[PDB]
Amino acid sequence: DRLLIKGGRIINDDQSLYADVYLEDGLIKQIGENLIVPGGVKTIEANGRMVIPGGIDVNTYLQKPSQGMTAADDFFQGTRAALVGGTTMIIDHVVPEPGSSLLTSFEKWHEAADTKSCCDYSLHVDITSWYDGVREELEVLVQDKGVNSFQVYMAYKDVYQMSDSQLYEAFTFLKGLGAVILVHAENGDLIAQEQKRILEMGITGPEGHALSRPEELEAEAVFRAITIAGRINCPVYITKVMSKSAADIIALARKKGPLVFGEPIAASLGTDGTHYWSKNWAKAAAFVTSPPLSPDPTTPDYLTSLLACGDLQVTGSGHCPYSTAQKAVGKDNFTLIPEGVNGIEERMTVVWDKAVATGKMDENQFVAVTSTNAAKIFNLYPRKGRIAVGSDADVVIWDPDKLKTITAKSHKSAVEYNIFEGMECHGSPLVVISQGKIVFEDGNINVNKGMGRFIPRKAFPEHLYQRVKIRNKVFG
Amino acid sequence: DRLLIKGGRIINDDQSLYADVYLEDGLIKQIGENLIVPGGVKTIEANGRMVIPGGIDVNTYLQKADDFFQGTRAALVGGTTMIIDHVVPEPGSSLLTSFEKWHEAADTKSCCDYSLHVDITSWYDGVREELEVLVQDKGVNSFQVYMAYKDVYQMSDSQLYEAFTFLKGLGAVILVHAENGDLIAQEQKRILEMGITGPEGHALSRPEELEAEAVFRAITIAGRINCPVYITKVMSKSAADIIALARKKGPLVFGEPIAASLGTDGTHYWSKNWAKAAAFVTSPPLSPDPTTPDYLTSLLACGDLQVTGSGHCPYSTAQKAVGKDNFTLIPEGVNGIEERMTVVWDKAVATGKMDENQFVAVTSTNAAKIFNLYPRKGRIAVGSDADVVIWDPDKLKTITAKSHKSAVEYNIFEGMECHGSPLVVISQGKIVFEDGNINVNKGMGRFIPRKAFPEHLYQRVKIRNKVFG
Amino acid sequence: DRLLIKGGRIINDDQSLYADVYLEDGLIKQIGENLIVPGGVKTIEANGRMVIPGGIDVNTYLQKTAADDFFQGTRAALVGGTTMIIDHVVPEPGSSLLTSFEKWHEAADTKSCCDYSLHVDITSWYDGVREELEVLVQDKGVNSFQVYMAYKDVYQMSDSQLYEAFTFLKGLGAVILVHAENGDLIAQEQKRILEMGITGPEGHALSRPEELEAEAVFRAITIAGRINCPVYITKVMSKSAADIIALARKKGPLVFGEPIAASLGTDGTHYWSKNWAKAAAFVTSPPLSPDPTTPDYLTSLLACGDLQVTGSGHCPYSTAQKAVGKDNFTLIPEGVNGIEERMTVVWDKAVATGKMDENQFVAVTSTNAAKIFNLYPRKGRIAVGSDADVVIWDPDKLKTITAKSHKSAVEYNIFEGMECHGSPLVVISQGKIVFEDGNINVNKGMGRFIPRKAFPEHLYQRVKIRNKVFGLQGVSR
Amino acid sequence: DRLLIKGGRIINDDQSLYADVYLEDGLIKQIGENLIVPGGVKTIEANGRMVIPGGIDVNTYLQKDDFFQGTRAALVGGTTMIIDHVVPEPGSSLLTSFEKWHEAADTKSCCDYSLHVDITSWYDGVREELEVLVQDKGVNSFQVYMAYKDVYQMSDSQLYEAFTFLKGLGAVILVHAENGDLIAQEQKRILEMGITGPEGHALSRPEELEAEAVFRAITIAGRINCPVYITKVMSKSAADIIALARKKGPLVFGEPIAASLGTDGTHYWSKNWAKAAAFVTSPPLSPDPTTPDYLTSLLACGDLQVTGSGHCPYSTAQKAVGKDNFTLIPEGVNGIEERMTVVWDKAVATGKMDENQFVAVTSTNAAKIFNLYPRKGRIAVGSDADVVIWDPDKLKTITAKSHKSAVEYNIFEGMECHGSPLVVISQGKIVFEDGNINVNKGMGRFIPRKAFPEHLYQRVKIRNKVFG
Repeated sequence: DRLLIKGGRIINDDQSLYADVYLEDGLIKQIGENLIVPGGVKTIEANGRMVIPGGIDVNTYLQKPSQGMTAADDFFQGTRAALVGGTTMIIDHVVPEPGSSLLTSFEKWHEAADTKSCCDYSLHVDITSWYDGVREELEVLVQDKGVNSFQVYMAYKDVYQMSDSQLYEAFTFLKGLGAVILVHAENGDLIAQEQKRILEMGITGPEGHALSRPEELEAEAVFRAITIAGRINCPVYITKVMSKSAADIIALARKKGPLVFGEPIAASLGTDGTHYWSKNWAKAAAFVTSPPLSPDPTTPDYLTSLLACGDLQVTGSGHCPYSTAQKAVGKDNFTLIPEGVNGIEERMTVVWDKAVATGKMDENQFVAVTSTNAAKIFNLYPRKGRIAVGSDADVVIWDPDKLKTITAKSHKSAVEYNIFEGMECHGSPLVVISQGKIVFEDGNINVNKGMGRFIPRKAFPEHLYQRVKIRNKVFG
Repeated sequence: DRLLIKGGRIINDDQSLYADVYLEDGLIKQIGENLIVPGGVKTIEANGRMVIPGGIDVNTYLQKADDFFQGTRAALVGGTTMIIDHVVPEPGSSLLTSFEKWHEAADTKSCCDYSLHVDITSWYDGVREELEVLVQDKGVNSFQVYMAYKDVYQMSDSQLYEAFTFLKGLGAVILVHAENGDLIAQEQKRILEMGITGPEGHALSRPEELEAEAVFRAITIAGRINCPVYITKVMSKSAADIIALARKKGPLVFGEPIAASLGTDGTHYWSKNWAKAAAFVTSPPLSPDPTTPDYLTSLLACGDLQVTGSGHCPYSTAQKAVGKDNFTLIPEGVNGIEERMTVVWDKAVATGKMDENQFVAVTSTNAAKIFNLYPRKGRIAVGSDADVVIWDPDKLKTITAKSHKSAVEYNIFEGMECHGSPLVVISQGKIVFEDGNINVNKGMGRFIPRKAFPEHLYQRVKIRNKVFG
Repeated sequence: DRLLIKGGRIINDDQSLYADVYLEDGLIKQIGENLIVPGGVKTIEANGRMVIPGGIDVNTYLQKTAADDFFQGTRAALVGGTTMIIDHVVPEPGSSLLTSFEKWHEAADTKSCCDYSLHVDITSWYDGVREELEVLVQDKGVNSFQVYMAYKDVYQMSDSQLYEAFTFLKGLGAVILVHAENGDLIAQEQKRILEMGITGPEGHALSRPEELEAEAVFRAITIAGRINCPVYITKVMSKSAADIIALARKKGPLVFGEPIAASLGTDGTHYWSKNWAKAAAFVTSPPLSPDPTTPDYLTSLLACGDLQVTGSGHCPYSTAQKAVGKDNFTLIPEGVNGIEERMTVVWDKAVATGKMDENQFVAVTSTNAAKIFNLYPRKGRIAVGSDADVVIWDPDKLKTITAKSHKSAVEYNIFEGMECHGSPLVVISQGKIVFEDGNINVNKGMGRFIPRKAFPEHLYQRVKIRNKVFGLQGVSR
Repeated sequence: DRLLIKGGRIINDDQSLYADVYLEDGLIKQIGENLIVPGGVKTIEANGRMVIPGGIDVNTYLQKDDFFQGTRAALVGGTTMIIDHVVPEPGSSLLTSFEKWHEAADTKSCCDYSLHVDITSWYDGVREELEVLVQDKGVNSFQVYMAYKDVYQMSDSQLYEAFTFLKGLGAVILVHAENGDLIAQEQKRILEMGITGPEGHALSRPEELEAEAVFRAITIAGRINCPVYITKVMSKSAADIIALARKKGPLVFGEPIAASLGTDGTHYWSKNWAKAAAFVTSPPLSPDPTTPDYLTSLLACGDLQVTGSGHCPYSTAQKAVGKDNFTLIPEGVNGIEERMTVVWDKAVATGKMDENQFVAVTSTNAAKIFNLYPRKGRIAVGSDADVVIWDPDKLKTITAKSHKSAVEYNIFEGMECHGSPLVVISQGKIVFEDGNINVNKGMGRFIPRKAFPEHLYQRVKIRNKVFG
């Protein structure tokens, strides 16, 4: 079908233009002032509002397993939520059983997504163990399946955690495949010791989750991951930046040389972790994810500052909330609570409120950190995250003045609590368009189950590897 | 006129693609892999070489031995297809008269497109009205103020606050020459009384501390008023760090290292050869710390410094010999208009610090976004001006005073072996450099007018005005 | 007289030991466990409590008709654990320093309860100021002078005047003190804030942002590093200005910072109070930071050593004296309280939290100050031959600061309601018990002026070497 | 026996005072101007020269040249006490390696000494031996390792276990901070580039791997709330890590050694293999020649606190074992004799710090940290008679021909130092008097140290109450 957006302000990461936009066959066909349109073309009046590239959520965990349970938002309900929020593409993390085949787990995830997802999607593969025969499955995943990003774990002792030797092995190998190396960075050995100590103190409430994983343990694992990456000369991507001190580590490392990228998630940019000390156990357990929200209320603004000057580059969600019934498995033991929070619907609205409405960054920067930087990093740039002739027709009409108060009483998630409850945000989407067709307009949702396509990603993204290739020949 | 570039790797600041570039009528007309062009169309084979937008030198002092023709000629040889030259009036005289004088001399001599900075050497009565004329009528959106040169060009803190507020009202880019003029004065007296008269005394009267100080004062003023500030000629680690730290906090500060400070250091002031030492004399001075050119490049790579310039101001040995007995009398300027893109490439891309995309960003694209010239300049895209360089990353160039396109006897990058230089240069749809042959037209360059309120700078300012109040 | 403290834990900046202290004729005579002494001596049982040197407040403005005179202040200082203060002499711009110093000296010698020394504030760099500075140093015994970068066309010196003053004071071997705020920029913000329609005390904080302090501080350091002299930054009030100092200390320049009890204990959210009289009580220069995270941050820097001394900047004014600027914030008199609360606030923020130990507490309340200003080991040390200015400190004695209980006539206390975990029990000054079990036994005019010698070693030993080191020269060519 | 120093300017960490010092029975008995003394006393005129406390070298590896020639060299150098590292096999007992170290030193040492015990493996049964060492044997300092994979290296969990136990014992926890797991991989990477020379040592242990391990060591200690001590700070990048932590809270102490303060690692690239091998120590000397300057500044402002030497003497023949593989070259440099002289030259003569700070970083701070103050590191009545008369003008140029070591190469070769010891008194005996050496083998005493040094543990005690 065919569609035309008249009289808008097109925002890209590089510039802004007043021009009309014409979409046909799931692509942007023309951009200009006086356009030539063929057959049955529907017209949408933009009225001077911003025309931006639909968001790319780099970090989603829609079918994440934790404590024997699956996240409450599946691929259908998850991506339904994303679209309402202005997110037109996600990259979901595939989470294999430690020891199980990556291929088998990839097909399971692909099957579930292709039948339920409302929007285009890519997949990360989380390498949960460095087992014998893992290297051949990785090669197939890069060259045949179309996956260019793999996540390794420094936390979760004796479950997901890799040693310093194993990390070195895996960074080198993935570097050879030209993959983006994602890292969940928290010291798992110290966490294990601290959880043990806190429980034995009598502290069973969700606060103990935040006390057993203070920001220092994140700062350390982040620095350790950057050190390894700089030895090997490969790009390293830090997922779920939750702390001012981990962000400072990333910042300092970018001055020194190492190719490091940082990804705060909506949670860390929106709220803080003081809610762990809530008298309401249910509410407090809804905030539980790893790494935890910082109990320092000054973190959200500090992270947004770093996102503004370029030290943090992409935003995500880390969306994997559980239902109150699900979480209450850990009523007498915080380590038994399912880790995950919401963010997928709120991500662009939240980034906007903290970064643009406050004046820290402009609308051009907002586009980079919600979609464009993500596409450059993961090798999707011309296709996704740009309003250009030839690119996919994933567009959002954004109203910088439209008010929205985030509540669990109106959110498109299955869970009872929302970590941004009562946050009054100054800037919301009006119209969201996915794959050429309108999915959200005037508060009405028209999404199709299974309509999203899997987007394959080529190895060796130039944004990351162009500097790697040069540093290889300088080294020797 | 009609031109086609086959088999080149097109390099913008955002992505790189293998495609042909098709030029006609002063603009890029088409980009694609299999371009169907008329028979007989003049074709250039790039053969895997890089196709980058021609550089934009943001800091040039050509007008104040080498004329404006020779300057843009050397620019073009080095890959710079646009300059922004600084208008320098005597303090008290009309800005309009000095602008018109510059504009005339350039329009008849410039080989490449150009814009103009106007330096506000004095905040005299009646300067506000002239500034409105320069912005709305004359197409100038950038102005430099000085904090150095006591009793000559220097503006007090009260004056600077007034100037920044008024210039914020116009939507102008405020450039700053940041050194403490009052303290430099005291340091000049002390060094002269010590018997030091040679050019080494110019570096000791202007230590990096005094630079870092004025830079910080400049940012402080800008942060209070809520206006962007642009720091010209970043020469020192300490000043650079001030800028890198202020970016993180809030204020809208931009740094411009010049080729000189990226390529060489200031140990050459201590040479036994007076004529060699004197050639390095500029303000602010090259840091005597040899670790400076790497550090600066590192900040360019991460994003703390944004644009590169040259600070080009050619003086002959005879013209420099004026200060043979007093370093404060030595004319201030170095070379670099030609070497700029070659030096930046060698220090930042050849070493591995950054890639070819960020190279384009620091040599053209960022300057365009800042001074309101994008996407007209600094991008290879349909509709943009045909200012295109066929860059060869492996082509050897040795910088010398024998082969360079200037009448000055000494080069500050003398002996520097670079790996990556221009092969073919295209300005306004026409080939001006090819196979070592220069083919430039005297007076061919057009003046480019720049609107006020560059979106890159002022969109944040606009939002901040609503928030802070 | 003659006094013996037994069973106490003597705490100096360098170590802590269990011993008894024996005082005689205002000096410490013996320290040991089995002291052989006369058997008719007055004796105080400490019971394992801390015996620390009496504090030194390096920043007071008591002589500015006031609600509290020099006597009420020094009485309050003693009760709070402070046994010596260094007051600023504030002359008229253009007038004589010698004349104003004698006026301050006269009033102080007849009112002071405790020992005292005097800072001389150079309000103007007038023709013939150099001759009087030599006199104050060589004849009167003043080694510290404050210059102002703030207050345009009143106290402010230009960059050129500062360089001139710094070089001349270096030659004298004086401690250069600096009130660092950009005067010119404050003026511009003052005009703008008032035109906005803001007349309240909140406008004081808005016209003097923390970035304007930071700037002047960096400038002051930049000048001091070039001349090679020690610079002392009074009233460090902001995170940004404390960082400038921390950084400069690593680069070379001999810079010292002085946070006051105010900036370590409370913030400036109270400027935005509905109650005008309360908000006006907080008004001082530089202002308290609206950033509530500031007092902790500064205490951290005190504890790692980037800040060295604590003062109070005490300048007492009644609610009726403040009300001069009820319709204009710039006319409000600048001054807060803290001469009585200083050591209690510093302890509660620094030692009760675990940031520093009792030993560093001694360093930051007396010893460092003494070293800097050339009063060591006369003051700031419990050692044989040192002055008998002793305090018996109980690390667990609760004290709630209120306007009802404070030793002052002022209606408002900036530390109002703050609960503290460490107080003074016994305070001894010149060998006489001046505070015991709540009882205040002071003597008006008892306090001696202390002359301070030029060229204190703690600052100028490094200067004397760097002068000889000053390498790199013009080439012969 | 009995001794009197007149006309001298006593320099302590806190003040300087012109006064005379009287020594008797190995202690300092009187300090004053006109002292009443017995008749049979030797009088030394100081002539306005500096009278400072003898140095404390906190980092020596003499038994890993013997104990006698080292403490001789130390004495000559100004250092009147060293703290030597007891290094066991990961197949030997701490109790036995201790007594083997103790018996060797007590019969050879010229100056007073204390012992560190290096915990090379966290084995089952170690906790009992440690309780013996603290309570019965007089050791309050222990060093754990994060480098040397599968030999000395402890896992993070073992560090956690170890830091906790040691904190309960009231000890000083020393860390050798380099990442062993990454070093091993970088060794291979450099060997397969065909670099076998000593320069391969510097390249296989870049500073990033030290800074990482330091930061991880600090991070652990902050969770446990114990004081942590970083030995052999060799890099700006590690030194910054330490600097930044100090202002954030954690109780961290850093010990640059004379080598990293006085020279750099450009000498690994020397054409003469024997010389470059002589510079091989771990962590390596930084190839960055800005390092020694940077490190001395950090010593000046207070971010580094004590100076050691890491003195580990190997002859050229013993170094030759790794002529074809840098990984087999024994790690050790010299510095026990030079430590004070070098520190004076780089810190005091440059004007970064004054003589008072000089005493701090050469003795006093050490004494505070390891619980030897005010017995050591202070000229005061009752304190030990370990005095040095220091001449700030006396030239000492450093050469392998002149030094008191059987090694062929000196890492401070040809450094011209202004400022050196004139007289050196140890235990109230003159052992060095302007070139004239008179030491006695075995005269040095073992000095036991108590647990819970207040300099470190006063703040821990408080932080134990506040956190929970």
